[PDB]
Amino acid sequence: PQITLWQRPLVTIKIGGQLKEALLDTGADNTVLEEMSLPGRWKPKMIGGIGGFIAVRQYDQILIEICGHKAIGTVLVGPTPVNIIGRNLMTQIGCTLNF
Amino acid sequence: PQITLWQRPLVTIKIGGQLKEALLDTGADNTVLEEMSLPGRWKPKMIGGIGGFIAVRQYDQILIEICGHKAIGTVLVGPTPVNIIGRNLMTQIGCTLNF
Ligand SMILES: Cc1c(O)cccc1C(=O)N[C@@H](CSc1ccccc1)[C@H](O)CN1C[C@H]2CCCC[C@H]2C[C@H]1C(=O)NC(C)(C)C
Repeated sequence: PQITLWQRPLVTIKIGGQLKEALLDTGADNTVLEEMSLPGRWKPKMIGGIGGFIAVRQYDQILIEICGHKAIGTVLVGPTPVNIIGRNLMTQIGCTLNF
Repeated sequence: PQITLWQRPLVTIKIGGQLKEALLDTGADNTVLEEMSLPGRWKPKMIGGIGGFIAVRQYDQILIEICGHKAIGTVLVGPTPVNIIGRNLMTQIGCTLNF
């Protein structure tokens, strides 16, 4: 698909058996989901946004299905107000910016 | 231009006679630049990212050249660690996401 940017680029994701909506976010290095429980061990991480920092849990090698495309990667979980798909996962689904 | 997402999608901008690098940011509704002086009056605005909120100055009808494409729009100025080109200006330069 081509997605124009007149509205937020929200897509449906399936992760750990759950369906969510997530924002395709070229400005995010990382993928950040709201609180959910996930398989494997994790490590603590601080990530900086625009207003300051949040604490997250880093899960590696997590399966995510983004708009019907499977990707495996690092997913951070914590108190973000919107689910964010970052560049780490967009590269895996062949996602480009164009003009 | 096709831009892939293996690295940050940084482009060169010209605004207020100055050259800056800015991130093409599909996850930003608005355009936010580091501290700089700008024409016309402004209004105070609060914007919220990950980590919380920052205070900015909102300037309307500001000319910006993004990767050589002219756009006119709202530019927010304040303590962001990175210049961000948001959707409001991306739409003006014909910028899409694709996969
Ligand atoms: C800049 C901006 C607006 O003008 C309007 C609405 C949101 C935002 C905003 O902060 N957007 C952010 C997503 S986080 C987000 C939060 C709320 C709603 C939607 C997205 C950016 O797209 C990403 N954003 C761009 C940039 C913001 C300035 C500081 C450094 C990066 C931080 C990076 C970021 O947060 N990365 C994470 C891995 C932590 C997710």
